[PDB]
Amino acid sequence: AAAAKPNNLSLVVHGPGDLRLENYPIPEPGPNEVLLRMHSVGICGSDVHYWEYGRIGNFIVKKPMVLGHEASGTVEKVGSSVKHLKPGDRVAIEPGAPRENDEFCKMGRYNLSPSIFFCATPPDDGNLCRFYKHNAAFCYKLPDNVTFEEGALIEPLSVGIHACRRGGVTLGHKVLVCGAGPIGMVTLLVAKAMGAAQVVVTDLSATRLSKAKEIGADLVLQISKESPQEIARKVEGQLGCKPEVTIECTGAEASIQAGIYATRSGGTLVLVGLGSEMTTVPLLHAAIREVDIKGVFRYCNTWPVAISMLASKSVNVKPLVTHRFPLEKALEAFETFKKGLGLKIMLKCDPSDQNP
Amino acid sequence: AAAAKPNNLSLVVHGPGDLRLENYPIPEPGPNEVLLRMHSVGICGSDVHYWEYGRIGNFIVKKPMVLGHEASGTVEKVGSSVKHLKPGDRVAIEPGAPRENDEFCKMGRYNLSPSIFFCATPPDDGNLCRFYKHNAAFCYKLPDNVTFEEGALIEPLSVGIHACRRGGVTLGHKVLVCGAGPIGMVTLLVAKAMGAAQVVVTDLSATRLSKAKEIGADLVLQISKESPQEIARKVEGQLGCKPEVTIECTGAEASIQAGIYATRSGGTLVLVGLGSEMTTVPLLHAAIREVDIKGVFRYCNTWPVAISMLASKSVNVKPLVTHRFPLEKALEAFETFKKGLGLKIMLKCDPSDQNP
Amino acid sequence: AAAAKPNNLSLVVHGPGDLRLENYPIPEPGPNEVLLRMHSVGICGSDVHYWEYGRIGNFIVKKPMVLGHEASGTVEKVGSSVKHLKPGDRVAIEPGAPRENDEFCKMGRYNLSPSIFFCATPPDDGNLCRFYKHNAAFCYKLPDNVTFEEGALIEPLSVGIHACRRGGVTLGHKVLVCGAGPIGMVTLLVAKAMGAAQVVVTDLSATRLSKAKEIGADLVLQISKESPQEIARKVEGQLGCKPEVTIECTGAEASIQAGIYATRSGGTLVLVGLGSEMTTVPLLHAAIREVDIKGVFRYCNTWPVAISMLASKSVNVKPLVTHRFPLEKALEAFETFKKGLGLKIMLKCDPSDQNP
Amino acid sequence: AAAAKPNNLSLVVHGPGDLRLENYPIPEPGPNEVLLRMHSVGICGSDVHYWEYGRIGNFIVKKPMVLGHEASGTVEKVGSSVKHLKPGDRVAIEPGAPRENDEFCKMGRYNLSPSIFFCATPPDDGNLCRFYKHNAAFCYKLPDNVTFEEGALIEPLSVGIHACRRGGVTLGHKVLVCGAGPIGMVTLLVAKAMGAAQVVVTDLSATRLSKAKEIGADLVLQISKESPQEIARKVEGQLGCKPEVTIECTGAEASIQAGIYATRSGGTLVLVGLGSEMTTVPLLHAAIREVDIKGVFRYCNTWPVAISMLASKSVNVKPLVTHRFPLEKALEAFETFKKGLGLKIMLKCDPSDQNP
Ligand SMILES: [Zn+2]
Ligand SMILES: [Zn+2]
Ligand SMILES: [Zn+2]
Ligand SMILES: [Zn+2]
Repeated sequence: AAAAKPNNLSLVVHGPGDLRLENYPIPEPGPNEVLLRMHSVGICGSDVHYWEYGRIGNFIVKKPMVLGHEASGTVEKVGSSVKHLKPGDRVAIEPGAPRENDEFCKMGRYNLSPSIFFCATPPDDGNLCRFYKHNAAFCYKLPDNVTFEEGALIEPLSVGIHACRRGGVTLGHKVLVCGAGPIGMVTLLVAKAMGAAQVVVTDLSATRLSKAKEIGADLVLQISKESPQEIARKVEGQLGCKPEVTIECTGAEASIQAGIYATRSGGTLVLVGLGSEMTTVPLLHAAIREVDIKGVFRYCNTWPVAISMLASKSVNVKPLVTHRFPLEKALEAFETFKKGLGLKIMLKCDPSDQNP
Repeated sequence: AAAAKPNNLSLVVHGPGDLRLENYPIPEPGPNEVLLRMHSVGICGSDVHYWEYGRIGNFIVKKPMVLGHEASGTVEKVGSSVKHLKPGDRVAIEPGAPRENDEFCKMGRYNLSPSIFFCATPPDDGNLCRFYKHNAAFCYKLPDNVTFEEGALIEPLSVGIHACRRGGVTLGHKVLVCGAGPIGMVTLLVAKAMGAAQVVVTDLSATRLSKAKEIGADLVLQISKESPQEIARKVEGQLGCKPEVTIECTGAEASIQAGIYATRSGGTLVLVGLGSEMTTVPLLHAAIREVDIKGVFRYCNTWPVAISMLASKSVNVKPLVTHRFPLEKALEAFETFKKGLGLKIMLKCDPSDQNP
Repeated sequence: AAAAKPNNLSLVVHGPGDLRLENYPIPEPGPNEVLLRMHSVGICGSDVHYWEYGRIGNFIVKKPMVLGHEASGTVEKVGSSVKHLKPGDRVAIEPGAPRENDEFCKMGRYNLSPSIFFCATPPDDGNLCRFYKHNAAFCYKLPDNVTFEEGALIEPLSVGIHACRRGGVTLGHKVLVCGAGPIGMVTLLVAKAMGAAQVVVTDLSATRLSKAKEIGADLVLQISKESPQEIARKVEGQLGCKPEVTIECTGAEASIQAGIYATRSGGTLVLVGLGSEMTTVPLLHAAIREVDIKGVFRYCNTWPVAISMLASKSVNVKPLVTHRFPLEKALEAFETFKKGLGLKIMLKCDPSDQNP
Repeated sequence: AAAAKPNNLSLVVHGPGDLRLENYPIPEPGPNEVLLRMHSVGICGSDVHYWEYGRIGNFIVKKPMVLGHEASGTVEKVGSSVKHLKPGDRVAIEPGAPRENDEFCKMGRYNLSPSIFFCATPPDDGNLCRFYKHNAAFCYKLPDNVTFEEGALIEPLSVGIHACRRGGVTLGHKVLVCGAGPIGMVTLLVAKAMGAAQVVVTDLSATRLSKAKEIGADLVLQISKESPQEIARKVEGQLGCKPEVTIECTGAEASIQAGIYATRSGGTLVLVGLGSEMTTVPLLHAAIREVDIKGVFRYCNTWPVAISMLASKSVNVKPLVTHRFPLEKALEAFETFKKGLGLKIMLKCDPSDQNP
């Protein structure tokens, strides 16, 4: 008989609480695509949320969907039109690839393209599996001194890069980060790398703040039941001034309100967290002091920069990885994520190499 | 006996509903100030509001305050250090003058300076009187082909200039302006002067919209009881697309919500109207499509630009003046403003010249 | 016998002074391309230059090349993947279409993409012919109230739009335009549309300046043998101040030098003309007054905006068309261009419709 | 007899090669000025050049001028209107203080103000003396953990901050710095602090490059007689790509040419060095790839940011000081500067404290 064919075991969400490991066909790359032997894939709240509620806002799972969107792997095969990538190349994968060159792509903000393909956001299948095909322009070669897990960490790191950019974070800035979860952490890492003089991070958990301290947070503030004004007051009390930029990573109404009150006049409040459809905020306060309120939707043009920072050892994201499981233990990985302990959980999809 | 001294009759608000015409001492200009013989002064909701409620937000009249802040006049005397102005110069007066060169002034956003002096905003006396002294750097010479009233209109025009600038209005844009009151009208004139392809104005009053058409509105939409989503749909229906910029001039929650829904992704929603301390809005919607929410606080660096536009006949604000009264008929002018009929009302403070 | 097949008569440059009208095969559109029945094509110095010297700098004609790059036409057929365009649509054609989604395209500056395809720039064939295929994303639908010739004029107009953008031209600006040739003219049109208060245009020809006056130039200055300093002096003498932006459209060294001397501190000097490989300029002068020197290479993201301006009658480019010949009289059209009289010469490729 | 009066020994340049130490009257601070007891003052090519040639470009010493402009000191007395400073405050002095609030100051670019006062640039006296008065808004309080010498180093550091800002240096960038002199070194430190992934420094001296390595240069390239094109090739060869930003610090024509050839398309070439009045450069090359050429004139809005960076230990400029002499040994200090050996030389003006 013929030799055994390769498999494409995949982690699939069928509905709320219905997670399964099942085999999928092996993708065939189009002329401008590459087939990747998946290596490392980190998971975040969006994967867990789809698993728990089968949806996130209007993005709802209407049919079985493969999870995973923060990954790296090895090029297995390339399409006829691919020139910059060859079999064997280690690459980082940017999950958002435009389907059409609309005005948003031409102006340089492809992340806003309405018909964009995005891994693990229904109805687009993610990459928590063995073999995955992706647009070649959105697969970036990893330098030899950058690990697969670092390559996978580029996705969450890019959320922080995009956020700091939109906020205008720069040399000597005093930056406030609301939330010490993984989003706030990468945001902290980026702010410092961009030259922020002081970064103050707030959170409900003293443990998370302790970890924030470990990776660079200049100041931490544990929040309990203080009002938004009191929070802003305490923040300013610690800095000796008002932060020029605030990056809200919790999505909670009270925190958003605190950011408006805390941010220096002419500064920027970036909203990265996702909360309710409606939020009650002191717009009048913001307008009078020209505190801009800018939202963030994923990212654009961050991979090459993230790779340069990692290759030059300008940032250290490794401490963010707290657990790693082989793809086959995906369910245990998700149950672990739910326990709220840790920061970034990594899934190892390549049986031939389970290392970082 | 000696010759009669000049007088300095002033319109003063002593408290809610307490408006009086009384004589004030004649100001003496310091080294970097000039004394102006007031000529034309337009009034707006702010003056009228301080009269009715004795306050606007946290800005409250604690002692009698002279009203007026949109003016022009003639230089009567100059301080020992003034060199760009001499007696007889016709000038436009920018009401906001910084008291100290703090970081806001140095960075170029002096309007945000915390200790800024501003005419007719408690506790700073306005210029609805005969003689007024002001910082010479904030008094701009008017070209011969620009009238005193045009000079006075620079103040309200600058609100529109600052708003369109913050919104990023530029060549070819489709702009939505919520509110056809005087603020919306100047915003309309400025947007067109900046190259906007089409400006659509909304309002509750059919009469105000008709006037909007008269000065350049490409499209108008009268609003009754439609929902924010409906408003957004109607606007897009008329433009054939979503406007890149929305300038909200009413301050109403419903209108602000319509702006978020209507604005094109990656676009900007400018908040010029002043409403409630709190506003319930769909921030999530705005964040997902990166629709920025920028507030505005008066203006900075608009006088020279305004003068060049008027001097070159690039914009015409004359149609905005619907009534003019001599200073002595100030009460009648304020009663007229309440009638809600009309656009801009001008007060003439110089008895020797009541002309435009 | 079968019915007669359509022809694809094309204007081809074989070498210096070797211009021919010959039949080409009829292009077949790929999945993301459209086939256009060419209608109107304007010609400029680059077409004439390739004809005269068979090259422009390093861009050299190594094999017969079809000329033409400023055009519009009617969609004849669409590729399998085209959704936004159907047979019969009248469209404007943007000649520069990227071959790969490199970092320049992702950042929003696709014009800088190294491997970009560009009509009539060797070795890419242009569109002065009957049928031409082009990337569908770069073919824009023309509104009914916009003529084919206006659609073709979008290309040269876009040179002006891009130039004013890079220069930062905005409301109330005083702008200097060196050169009253067709480039300077569209630049003049754009500057005014963006809100420039005064535009001063210089040139060696009094006739060209007279035409500039006809289309909006606020001030004109005929240049003879004056030195760069004297030019700057005269320019400032006319404006009463220094222009915040200078757009050099001749490429001549002396003019570039005058622009540096004339431009206001902190302003911008945009280089649109093409001269020698080397230029001697007073960089020290520019640096001390922070006068930025920015080059321009064609354009990016201008078509939709140009179309909006034309459809709303915000700009009038029609006066630029001074002559029109059918494709078959292409040689006469080129000999006419060489006579230096006129501004824009239009070629009509569709025998069924030779109107504007 | 009465008590001995304090002295105000000053280092004065009377003409080419004529340097003297002589006593000056003690300044009396005006209402918005402060009198400083000078502590640390670093010197640079400008002071040394005024000494050797009695001029720099059009800036010429027409009467004896006190040298020095990179300093810090202690507040000895404050004007009747000063409120943010009191006797005893340790402060950093920003040498450039505007004499009038013109359009340049209002727009936020006060360094361009035509009538600005600037220490040690004829005809304005510098601060290499015992007592010096300055505008209070331009004297910044130093935190306790920042030394006087660090305060004095803010001046040269700000040249680098302004240069990197104008160049747009940001996260992940590959930056080329031409020249390893003190300007190139601070530029290097700032570029890294701003998040540049790799900074490559070029220079004629192998010794200066070794020092560059010591403070953070990722790569160094010694230049001998290669051509500009060759230099550009070598730089790219080492980076593996073209740098997005080039900061030219020598002022040499050949070097400026290399910068144009080396800089990535759409990138920026910042000219910090001062060379000849005229420079022959390949503008065409720069325009075709939209490589912007921006000059710089000192700085604006950098002191507060510099202080925050030093106070947070985000940058370390201490390694720049290679020698320190008391004011009285100024001649020896200037002779040492000519030796070309060393980086930054500090003069100690306060006899009661000669420490860093
Ligand atoms: Zn994620
Ligand atoms: Zn008003
Ligand atoms: Zn052309
Ligand atoms: Zn210096």
